[PDB]
Amino acid sequence: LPGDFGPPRGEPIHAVLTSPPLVPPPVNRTYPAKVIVELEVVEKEMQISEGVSYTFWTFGGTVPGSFIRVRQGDTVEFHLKNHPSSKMPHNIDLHGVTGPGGGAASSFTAPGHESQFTFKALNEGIYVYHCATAPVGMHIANGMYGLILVEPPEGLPKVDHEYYVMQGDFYTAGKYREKGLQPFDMEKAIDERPSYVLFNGAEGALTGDKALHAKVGETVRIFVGNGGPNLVSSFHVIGAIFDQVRYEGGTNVQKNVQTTLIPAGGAAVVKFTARVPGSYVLVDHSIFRAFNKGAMAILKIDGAENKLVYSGKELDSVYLGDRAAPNMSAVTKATQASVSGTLTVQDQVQAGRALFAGTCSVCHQGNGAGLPGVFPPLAKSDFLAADPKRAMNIVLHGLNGKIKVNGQEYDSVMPPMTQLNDDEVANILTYVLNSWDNPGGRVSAEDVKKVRAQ
Amino acid sequence: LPGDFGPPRGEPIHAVLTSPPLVPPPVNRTYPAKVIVELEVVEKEMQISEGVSYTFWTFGGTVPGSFIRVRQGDTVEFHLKNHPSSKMPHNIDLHGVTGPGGGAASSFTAPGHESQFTFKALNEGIYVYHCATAPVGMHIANGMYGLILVEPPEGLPKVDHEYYVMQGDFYTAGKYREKGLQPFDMEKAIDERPSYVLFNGAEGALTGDKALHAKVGETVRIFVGNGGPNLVSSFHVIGAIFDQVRYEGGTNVQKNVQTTLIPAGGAAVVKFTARVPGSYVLVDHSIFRAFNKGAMAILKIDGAENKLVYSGKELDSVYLGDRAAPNMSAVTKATQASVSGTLTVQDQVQAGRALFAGTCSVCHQGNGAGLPGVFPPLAKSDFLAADPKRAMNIVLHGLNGKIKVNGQEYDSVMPPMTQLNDDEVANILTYVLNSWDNPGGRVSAEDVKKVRAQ
Amino acid sequence: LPGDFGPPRGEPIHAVLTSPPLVPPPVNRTYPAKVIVELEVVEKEMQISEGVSYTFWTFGGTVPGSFIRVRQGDTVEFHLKNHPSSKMPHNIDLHGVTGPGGGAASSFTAPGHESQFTFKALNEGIYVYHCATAPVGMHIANGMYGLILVEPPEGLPKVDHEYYVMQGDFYTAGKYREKGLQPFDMEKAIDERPSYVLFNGAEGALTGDKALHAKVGETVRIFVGNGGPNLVSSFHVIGAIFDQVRYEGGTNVQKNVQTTLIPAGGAAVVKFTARVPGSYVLVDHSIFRAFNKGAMAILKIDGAENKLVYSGKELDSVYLGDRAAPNMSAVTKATQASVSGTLTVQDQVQAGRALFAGTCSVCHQGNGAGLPGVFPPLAKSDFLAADPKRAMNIVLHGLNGKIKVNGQEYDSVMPPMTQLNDDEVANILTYVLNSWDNPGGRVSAEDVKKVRAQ
Ligand code: HEC
Ligand code: HEC
Ligand code: HEC
Ligand SMILES: [Cu+2]
Ligand SMILES: [Cu+2]
Ligand SMILES: [Cu+2]
Ligand SMILES: [Cu+2]
Ligand SMILES: [Cu+2]
Ligand SMILES: [Cu+2]
Repeated sequence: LPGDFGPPRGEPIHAVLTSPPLVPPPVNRTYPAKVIVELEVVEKEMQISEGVSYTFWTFGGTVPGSFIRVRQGDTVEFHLKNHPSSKMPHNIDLHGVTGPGGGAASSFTAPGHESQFTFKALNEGIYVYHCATAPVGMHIANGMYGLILVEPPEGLPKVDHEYYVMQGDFYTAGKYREKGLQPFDMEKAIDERPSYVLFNGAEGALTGDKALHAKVGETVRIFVGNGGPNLVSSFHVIGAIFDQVRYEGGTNVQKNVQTTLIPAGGAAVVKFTARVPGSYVLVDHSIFRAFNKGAMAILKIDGAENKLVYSGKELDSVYLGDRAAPNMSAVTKATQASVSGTLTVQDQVQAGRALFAGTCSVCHQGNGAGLPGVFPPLAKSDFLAADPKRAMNIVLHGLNGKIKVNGQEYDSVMPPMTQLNDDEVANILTYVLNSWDNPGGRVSAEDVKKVRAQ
Repeated sequence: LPGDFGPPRGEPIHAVLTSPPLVPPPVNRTYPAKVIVELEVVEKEMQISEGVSYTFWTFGGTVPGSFIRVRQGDTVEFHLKNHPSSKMPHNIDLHGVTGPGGGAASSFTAPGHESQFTFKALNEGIYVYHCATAPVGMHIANGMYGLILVEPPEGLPKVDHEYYVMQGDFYTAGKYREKGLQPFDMEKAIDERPSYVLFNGAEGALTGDKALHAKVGETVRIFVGNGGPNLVSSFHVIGAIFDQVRYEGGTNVQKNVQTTLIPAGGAAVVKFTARVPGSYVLVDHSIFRAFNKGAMAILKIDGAENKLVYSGKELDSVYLGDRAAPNMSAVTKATQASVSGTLTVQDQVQAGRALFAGTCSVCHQGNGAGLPGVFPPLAKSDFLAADPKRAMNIVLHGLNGKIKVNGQEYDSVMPPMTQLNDDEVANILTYVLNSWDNPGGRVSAEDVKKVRAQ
Repeated sequence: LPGDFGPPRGEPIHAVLTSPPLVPPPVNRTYPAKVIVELEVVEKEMQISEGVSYTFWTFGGTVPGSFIRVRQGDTVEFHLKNHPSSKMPHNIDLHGVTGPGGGAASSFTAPGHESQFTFKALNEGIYVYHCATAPVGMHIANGMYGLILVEPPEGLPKVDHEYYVMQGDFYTAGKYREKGLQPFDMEKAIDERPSYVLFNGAEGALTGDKALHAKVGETVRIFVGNGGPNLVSSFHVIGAIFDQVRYEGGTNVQKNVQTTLIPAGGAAVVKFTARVPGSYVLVDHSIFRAFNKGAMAILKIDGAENKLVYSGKELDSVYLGDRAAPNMSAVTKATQASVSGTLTVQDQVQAGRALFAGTCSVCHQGNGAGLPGVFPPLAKSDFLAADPKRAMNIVLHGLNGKIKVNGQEYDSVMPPMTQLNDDEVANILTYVLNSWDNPGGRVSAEDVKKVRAQ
């Protein structure tokens, strides 16, 4: 058999697991060991997007689940616990395990119970693990996946940083960015029609103030999973290249590629060398996932510009949209205040400010000035002030034809923005009305609901 | 040109073709030959799932079609016959053929006719063949695909077993597991929204008593096709690894991977070494295909356990669901009896027993005992007996909130199971009512139809 | 850094860009240069299919955009202009650029404006470029993508021909082949449900009289892009093999494969050696794209047959359908005449002739003779003449059961053809009625609309 390094030696090792996007330290060991892994399933509500809650089923309290790191040749004694608060039974299938179900039939664990099984890690590589409890797709869709690294005996080459990034497709009853506690939607799941496609379990999980970091000159290794359940990632780094891409424990290593296909249930190790500063975007380049469903993550590089290599600027909201900013916490706060019945004008303003970035600013500018004769102003806009209901219709349904704004004719096309939810339209317009010497007041979600229905 | 081994020598060889999942013997030949291939198209109803018929269009009476095995450098005289019973014309495009359409324009064959053409096999590799008759997608969707192996001159390395597995996506007017003769659905096909995703033309074609077999220590080569028409397979082996994966006749060979992407119309040769006993599941790891649409196949390994490698158990219905059992023939029988107007209580009981496995047993247990205070019992259930109509609503629409069953409170969540068809709900509940000291009687498909409509 | 060939030398070079499917000449240079690239965005209506207009957003007036060819180590001074007629702002992200957004944040260009930025081409390879302006998916869906080649310092090996082919998925409000100016459909785009899947921006862009050409014995290199936005191509050549496939600037080169997966946003260089004459079809082998949505392109090889390699015939309409013929200009003309209110019987006849090929001829024959007792005749058909409205119903809804046509019984199945648009049914039936001694007259689109509604 592969991994024939003899019986376990030394002392038993209690594995230290990490939460995304961090990775345990290299094992730094020259002998096979008995490694005890303890992982606890927790079912819990978390925010999948601002003001959007979802009941996740997790390994270790996170999506993806805790990262496990062992050495090829190790004997792993795997303990799965199911927290007493759980409603469902759970189990585990670790890719890389040699044995039926990857552990599944010996890890069935009812709420409040524990199971264990032992396996030898014969297979070096990066591997997905996931729940294997019928209906398996529901469990995976609810977040039950993570990565296990089985190191080669000599260890991986040293790098400056190691990170943990895992894609998933998610299925809510409601549409993208519809607020509230969103149930799992089996119909969308069977159809492979996700409402969100995310890295690390949430919109913005790895953007803004949650970005990954490194410095010019440093090397970064990313362990990249695709939990699925259903999608295949056209995994890509914007503005950079991967030095190496290696799938699972494969012998083949691809070098110097920017775009690489990760199967559902697959995993890869990628390596990046930081060359010039700025934000490097990890995406699924099936582009509507990246830019319409949440599938964007950032590696932000600090250091000196090199004008011989790249003369240009850091990213902003034209490309990154509303994820250029550190966070969109104002949206969470406004949503909470709506639930509580305490939504103020300022709550709406600050939420709308966050959402305006990209969504409106690309054309109207971050200061609402537009560009005279090309994009009309929202700042001190006579046309806006004249008819706030018309403005709700414009956002929902677009606008074309000749108009006059602040004394100048425009004859262009504003696309419809019907995918915005009622609260989003309301908040954005309340922001605009309360900025730039506009007349104030507010637009409510109910106001927008009525226009959308007419 | 490649394959430049000179003119055909020896005697003409009449190729012996095999039906899935078997493969012809290695050619075991050191000279190029003239090989005569005879393949007959047959249109016929077969069961795509238990009690679900479909009009397949086949090469050689099977889906996938008969396997063809030749040597690089051979001259192949290909004869296509179209059975007199056919309604459609058919033809063939063999990947690996050097010439327009892979043979298509010289193989147009009306019902009751024969065509022939000759090609040299310049290209070693495993290759899909398929029908090439407008509308091509309809013909492929109806089952018209198979594999041709063109061996390298020296032959492939010897292995203990060779098998033939081919994925396809299928488009029925009815939903998954809706009984009856199901028409092809062009709308679903254009949308790439299959109702079934299968290996070898049927649910359960390679599970249970139809599993592939080998023994601990043996090597298994699988010729894996993806007929499509539309899907790309995240092809994966649960609980094992592929020693090698080689696509078509490519020079590159990947080694030691578990998950590998097979294009629509693609084919690969994979190699597996049996290490420990049990069931190894071939899936499309776009998971709802594998676990909700039929895309699972089994390689069952017999031999001694090795507790140093894997301490755990063989798979059961928690992972494999209703495909853990040898077969689900009771469902076929009950469906037939419904058609005939002779459906008995026992017919329903036995069908429901088959369907209960996984679908209900994961939580309620195979003996209906549940787990006290966590999953309520179906065995001798006062709550079930009290209101059989309520039980139909529970299966369709789920249940949550505090309930009392057999003297104990439960406060959990049973997900809706609305994807079950009326007959399935009826049969499952009739099974439950006639087991475990429950009160007997029956639930009909019409009963369930009425609840579903209310 | 890679590409460390020193400062730019010689004279600044103004890059000569080419329109698809042509490629600039090899750079044929041994020193790094400063290369000035000028690319202008143009928004314009073009025909996506005959009689189907679409507002494309283009780099250089074409879909895909102009091809850019530079050498690894070059300093590229990139100038993006946005034509004054544009309504939207645009920018660019070039894969292969080392820097945030691949250029995006330094190329924001309002209508009537110009931007520039400079980058060093560190990375050899073939790379997609595309617009990076929110909503990015809308911009890409409207055609804003192309290829840039960064040659290795020594140049690529010489070949006889180089071509430029780029796949895209498109989202119209109307169905496939519905005539008129078709808006972009955001809902279909988010759902990844394209109405068209095309090479080079239009149905038939690379078929018939627009095919790519080479001769027996010649080598052809194709730079193959996948602009997406969303689909992954099962990219395949019918009746041939790729000598080599190399993705982006990857070190790995696959040899001797026929089917290869191109990620959304990916690109590859493929090499083909012409062996025998005829038409070789480039497809996305997710087959309904190729045969139902437009994803077919042709490389036509001229030269001597070699019966030792392939005895058979060139492709015709059985496989290629209505794209076997040089063009379908009659459809464009009939559509225009409908708009103008001048549609004649002959306009309809000639359009219907074009559409009949494949769609009807596969069974009824190009001369309408059918095959006695198997496919009934359309030529001098008593059954057709007897009831033209019945014939509209047959096309839309199919026909089965015993019928008598010209004295002979048929008992077969004609599938429904409901995906045909009203004008298409009308034109096809008007063609049939005005051919083969049929009674003449005409069927209108309004006639068909009424039957479809009943
Ligand atoms: C560029 C693609 C745009 C984006 C994104 C948004 N708007 Fe827009 N808007 C745009 C144009 C070209 C026009 C004029 C259309 C015409 O017929 O010529 C408009 C117009 C408006 C208006 C009315 C005029 C005014 O007061 O300036 C409003 C109120 C407006 N737009 C609001 C708005 C908001 C809130 C947006 C984000 C949700 C938004 N626009 C996006 C172009 C573009
Ligand atoms: C775990 C995910 C479950 C599966 C799968 C099925 N059932 Fe279930 N069921 C489950 C729970 C947690 C509960 C109680 C819900 C609550 O409010 O606390 C139930 C309840 C029932 C009942 C009613 C109570 C009883 O008689 O025990 C019935 C009749 C029932 N379940 C039937 C049933 C059948 C037939 C299933 C397969 C089709 C099935 N259940 C699946 C949990 C789970
Ligand atoms: C093979 C798959 C077919 C294609 C493609 C088309 N038709 Fe057809 N057609 C076919 C059959 C087998 C039959 C007879 C059905 C039966 O019940 O036995 C028919 C019949 C017709 C008819 C009526 C009979 C006649 O006049 O010959 C018409 C008018 C007809 N078909 C027209 C038609 C046209 C216009 C098509 C392209 C749009 C077309 N058919 C395609 C088989 C097939
Ligand atoms: Cu689980
Ligand atoms: Cu798995
Ligand atoms: Cu056929
Ligand atoms: Cu094919
Ligand atoms: Cu643009
Ligand atoms: Cu890109």
